[PDB]
Amino acid sequence: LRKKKWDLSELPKFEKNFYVEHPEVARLTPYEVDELRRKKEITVRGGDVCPKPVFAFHHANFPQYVMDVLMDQHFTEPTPIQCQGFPLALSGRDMVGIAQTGSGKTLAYLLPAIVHINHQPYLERGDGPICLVLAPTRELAQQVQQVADDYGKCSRLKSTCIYGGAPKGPQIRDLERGVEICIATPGRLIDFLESGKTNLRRCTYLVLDEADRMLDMGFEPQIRKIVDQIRPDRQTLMWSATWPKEVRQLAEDFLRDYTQINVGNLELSANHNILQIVDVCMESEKDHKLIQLMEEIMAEKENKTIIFVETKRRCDDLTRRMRRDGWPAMCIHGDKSQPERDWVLNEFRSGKAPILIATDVASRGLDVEDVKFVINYDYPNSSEDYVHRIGRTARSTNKGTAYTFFTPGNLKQARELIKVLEEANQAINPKLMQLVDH
RNA sequence: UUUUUUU
Ligand SMILES: Nc1ncnc2c1ncn2[C@@H]1O[C@H](COP(=O)(O)OP(=O)(O)O)[C@@H](O)[C@H]1O
Ligand code: BEF
Ligand SMILES: [Mg+2]
Ligand SMILES: [Mg+2]
Ligand SMILES: [Mg+2]
Ligand SMILES: [Mg+2]
Ligand SMILES: [Mg+2]
Ligand SMILES: [Mg+2]
Repeated sequence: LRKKKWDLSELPKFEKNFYVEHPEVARLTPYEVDELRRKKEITVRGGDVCPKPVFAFHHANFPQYVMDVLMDQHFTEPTPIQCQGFPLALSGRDMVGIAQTGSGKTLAYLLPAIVHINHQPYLERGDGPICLVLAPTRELAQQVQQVADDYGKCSRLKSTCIYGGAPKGPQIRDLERGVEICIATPGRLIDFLESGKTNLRRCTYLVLDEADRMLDMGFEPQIRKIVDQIRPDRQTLMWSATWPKEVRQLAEDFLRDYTQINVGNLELSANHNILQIVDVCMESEKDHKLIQLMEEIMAEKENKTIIFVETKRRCDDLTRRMRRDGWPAMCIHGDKSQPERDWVLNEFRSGKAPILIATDVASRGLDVEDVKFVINYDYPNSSEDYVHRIGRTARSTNKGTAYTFFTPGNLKQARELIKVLEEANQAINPKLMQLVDH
């Protein structure tokens, strides 16, 4: 029932180009700019329009309450993706930002969202959000909403999370009383738009987080329905650690004259702070191998572990076998009630439960303090998924370890895996090589 | 049963 709106732009009006270089940035010579990017491994796709990178938080002219939250976090320097992404976002250009897992992409798009909103007329009664952020999972949308909440406690900005499995009442109430920032999964937002609980008439700033996942074949049509409701002169910002060829052309259906920035290797790459370990075994030894791994992991104080499996059924079965065998393990997947999913992820965040067993519902975006191990019990569907899964550890500056159970049935992915491992200068299991050569 | 994504 949702039809592509054709906006008549001749009526409304809104503010776009408000970024002004800080004096420490204005005085940067081209040499100094190239050295900044080179040192931070920032690449601006050749021929694109792009401001200079900043190298300090005060360069972005965030409001003071934002800075106070940054100082409460004791964040001392913006990450590479923030150094180049803050100014580009704040300048108003459509963009694609590609940077390794745990590199701070969330703030890279949330804080310019706040400045953006601050240069707009205030919301009136009945107005929809100015900034819309779209994410592939309910937990990820809730996490991003809590970030936006920490940086808006001392301002007039309100945000809300719009996602399924949760009661509609409080979400509808948030929407009708008015929020500047809306974080959403696609289904529940489509539902609310069709029934008129919210609308996208004031939406001028649109973020696709985990953008390559949102453009895959199951999400693309939902993304298209939502984005057909947004004025075509909106600013569009796509973010991910992975940007495979197959999505690139498609992304341009939702972008105008955009700029792409990459941090790190232009090819597919994991975060280099993860120790990557690959075990070649048969399917049938996976159970035994896991137990031995866990017995090692659980002999140390810092033991927080995510275990990834391919299906909801194996998620349940492995979890039950671990807990009957007796381990302190809990699971999260798409057939759990949303109350159970929230309870399990909160227990895992807070250190009450050291072992999470998950499907790919937990593979993207989740930022959980002190995850020290990631275990691919089942190899994932793609190299990209591999990179995101193991990026659940070694966030920000921390280190972490990834163990992968690789079987002859995974053989057609071995090559691509080897390429990720070599790109991260890892010691390659000779058994993996020898499996490929035969 | 890939996995997610409004009852
Ligand atoms: N400038 C910074 N300095 C230190 N830590 C930061 C900075 N920006 C963000 N972080 C922290 O890094 C962690 C991962 O950031 P996040 O946006 O989730 O990464 P990504 O989206 O790039 O995977 C978060 O806990 C976040 O608070
Ligand atoms: F890329 Be981060 F892990 F969302
Ligand atoms: Mg400081
Ligand atoms: Mg954050
Ligand atoms: Mg401002
Ligand atoms: Mg086998
Ligand atoms: Mg993220
Ligand atoms: Mg759905």
